[PDB]
Amino acid sequence: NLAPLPPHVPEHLVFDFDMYNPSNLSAGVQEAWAVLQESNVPDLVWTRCNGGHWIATRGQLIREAYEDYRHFSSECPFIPREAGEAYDFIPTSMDPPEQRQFRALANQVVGMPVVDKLENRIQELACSLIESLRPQGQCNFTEDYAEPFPIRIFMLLAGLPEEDIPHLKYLTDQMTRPDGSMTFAEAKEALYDYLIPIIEQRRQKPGTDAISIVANGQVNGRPITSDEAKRMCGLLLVGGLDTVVNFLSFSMEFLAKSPEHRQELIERPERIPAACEELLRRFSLVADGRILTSDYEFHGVQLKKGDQILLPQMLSGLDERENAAPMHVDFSRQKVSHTTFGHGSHLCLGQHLARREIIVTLKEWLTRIPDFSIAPGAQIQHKSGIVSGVQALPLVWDPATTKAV
Ligand code: HEM
Ligand SMILES: CC1(C)[C@@H]2CC[C@@]1(C)C(=O)C2
Ligand SMILES: [K+]
Repeated sequence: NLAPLPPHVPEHLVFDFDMYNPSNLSAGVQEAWAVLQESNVPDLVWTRCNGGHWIATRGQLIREAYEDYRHFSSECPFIPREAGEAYDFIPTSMDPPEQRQFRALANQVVGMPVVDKLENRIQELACSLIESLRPQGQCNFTEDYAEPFPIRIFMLLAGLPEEDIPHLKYLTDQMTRPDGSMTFAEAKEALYDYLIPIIEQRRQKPGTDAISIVANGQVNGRPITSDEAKRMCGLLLVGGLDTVVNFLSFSMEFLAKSPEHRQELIERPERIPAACEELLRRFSLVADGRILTSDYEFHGVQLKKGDQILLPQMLSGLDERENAAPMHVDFSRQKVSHTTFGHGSHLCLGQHLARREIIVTLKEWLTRIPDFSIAPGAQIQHKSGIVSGVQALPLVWDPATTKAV
């Protein structure tokens, strides 16, 4: 359904891309979004889909807009507008300087020093899950590893019950890839309703789990409010439950389809961190955006106050102007340019946890299960949204080719 073209938008800038159901999704979600970078598409276009909004298609524009928070506000960061308007997570819905006190508090719970302390725990959980799968000769990778590995690490960090995972994971997905059974507001309210009594319990108490630390943090010379805590904790849960979870599946699908790349890392382990970075570029997966605070001419295009602009983090590293042969995976790529973790003041706080989870997975998977493939005749289906994902990833292998460590 196409929203009527607003009178300020020139007809030659129209390109009706649907971010929740892109036309060429069957080729792969990154491929479907990369259609925006074909020779027929300008660098700044208007889609009539999803209520109508701008899209910037190039790394240069995406970086520029994410630096200019004065014009491009994070107050309404999701499309469609009703989702962006309800969106009140902290720190993302705030801009500088207000945002910074909350970023600093979130860094106490997910920052590099926290991640470094978690090294053995992350290692143990990967090794144990993978060893349990190893002799079986098959798995449903999404449910058998991609979900429980990062999610259980997050639930440990947050001190939340593993039994709550199915419910919380379903709710988070409604905010990024809704199935239509819940509104954005309904899903967010349910997440908040879950967190409210937990936060009340952990406030004015000495817990050192992530929720306790957030709930007892001091911001702006006073205790954080219950409401501020809930808005932060909800965002941490969405990050924990719907980011790495999807990325691992894109990466493992690629490795299943590309034996030469598996061989590269099995036989050259110190290449894994570089490989991680290249996969983060090639299988980038996030796309949110901003709202115009004022009428503004941007690269000759008249943007109106209140217009939404989608600034897909996914697209910068896929841009030929940032990386030659962008769809090729080259673990020896000379400069790996991307904005996979975002750009500007909102740059991902979870990035260190993410990289550790990815690197540990690559090393510990290929050590035990060096040779695997997609189940014969399976068609892998992707799904698109604020965060994109893989519907299912059935893998098979000969257990005789595996190694118990
Ligand atoms: C592959 C993994 C991940 C990717 C690709 C990713 C991507 C991103 C992106 C693109 C942004 C900026 C969004 C914007 O500017 O509107 C962001 C912000 C953020 N991420 Fe990550 N993320 C990942 C993992 C995580 C994890 C594991 C957590 C927490 C456990 C997390 C927590 C956050 C938080 C709290 C912000 C908000 C920062 C702010 O607004 O100041 N992320 N992430
Ligand atoms: C865009 C994001 C990946 C970033 C962290 C979780 C997410 C869905 C947000 O709402 C901000
Ligand atoms: K909002």
